Amino acid sequence: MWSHPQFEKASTGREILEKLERREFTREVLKEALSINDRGFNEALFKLADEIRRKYVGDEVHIRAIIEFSNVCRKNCLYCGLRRDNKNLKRYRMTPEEIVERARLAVQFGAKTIVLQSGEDPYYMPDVISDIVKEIKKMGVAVTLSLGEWPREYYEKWKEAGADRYLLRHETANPVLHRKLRPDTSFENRLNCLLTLKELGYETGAGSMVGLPGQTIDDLVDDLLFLKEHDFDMVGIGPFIPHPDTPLANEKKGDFTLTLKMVALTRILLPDSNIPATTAMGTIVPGGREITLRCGANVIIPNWTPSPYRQLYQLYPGKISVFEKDTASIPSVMKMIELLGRKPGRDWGGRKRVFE
Ligand SMILES: Nc1ncnc2c1ncn2[C@@H]1O[C@H](CSCC[C@H](N)C(=O)O)[C@@H](O)[C@H]1O
Ligand code: SF4
Ligand SMILES: [Cl-]
Ligand SMILES: [Cl-]
Ligand SMILES: [Cl-]
Ligand SMILES: [Cl-]
Ligand SMILES: [Cl-]
Repeated sequence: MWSHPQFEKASTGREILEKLERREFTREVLKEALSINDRGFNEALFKLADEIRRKYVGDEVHIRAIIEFSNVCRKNCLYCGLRRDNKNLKRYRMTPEEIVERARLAVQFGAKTIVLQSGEDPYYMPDVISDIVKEIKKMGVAVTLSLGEWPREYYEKWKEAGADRYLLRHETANPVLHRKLRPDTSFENRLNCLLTLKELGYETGAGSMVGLPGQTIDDLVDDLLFLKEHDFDMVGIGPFIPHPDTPLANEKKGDFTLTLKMVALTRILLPDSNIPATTAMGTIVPGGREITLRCGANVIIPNWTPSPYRQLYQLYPGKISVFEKDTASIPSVMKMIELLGRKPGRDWGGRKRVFE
């Protein structure tokens, strides 16, 4: 028997970067990219993702204005402040007219996509949503829905009503952890919803939380490979942020740098995908969205939920500021985009196929 020394870390890190540049996405390559702690490696990774972003999605940062129109949810996800068992939250629902007129105001402020998001609130489903979608589509914009898991027939009605896109983060690709954290459902059902949405012709978004309790680097690699397998149009990634009124209150928060590396690797894997700089990133680090836009992201989602409801859509602590008026977000993100040397999207910003 003889010795088994490790290789030098800078040279190993350079080899990982070269494998990524050559698009050799083996599990060991992605695991080592996520495991390396050298911040020179990390900076090179971010620069590679930024390069790919520049080449395949360009300089536009697409602005999607989100209206979180109900915080009522029938599910009980262990991470989420809107879980039905959290009785320490005031619940609300917006009327259709409130929603449509708030959307119209976003459109007038220049938003080219309206995102409608809620808890899984049976009040609206399916027909109230359909009517809202039809009204917003008359305004000449894209409509994205983010309403959770519903039957195929609901997704079909919403597509016929004119919805363009659907966001359904897969959360975690580990089926064991998924059921533990989402006790109403399963990864299988989540995936089936995503497959149905794509079959119906939606642009679909998936994505995951980083730093969930029980989640390992190997699980993160599985997330990345899951995203790659499906070639998702959109990928939403953020850190897990513990909420005090949930069973995960005392768990570790997701790490910013690790989540940023997940964004960067997603851009490398999916060069022409639409990848937001999520509000969760801006929650855990001041300026976090701006940083993320330099590390492969190309979308931003200003909060357009109106007072007095916005403060009640408390997925995680720190999500909402009440210091400024509820119309400030769109001009604020436009100023951010200008300062980055970027520009807002010119059109609806649908995912294109320009890589390969
Ligand atoms: N504690 C937390 N930390 C970070 N993100 C969280 C979070 N709780 C919820 N989220 C994120 O918020 C997203 C939107 S929840 C609203 C839409 C729908 N009910 C759905 O579940 O898809 C979730 O996909 C999840 O990734
Ligand atoms: S993550 Fe979505 S489905 Fe789960 S409790 Fe929160 S709002 Fe409901
Ligand atoms: Cl020997
Ligand atoms: Cl969108
Ligand atoms: Cl998102
Ligand atoms: Cl988020
Ligand atoms: Cl915002």
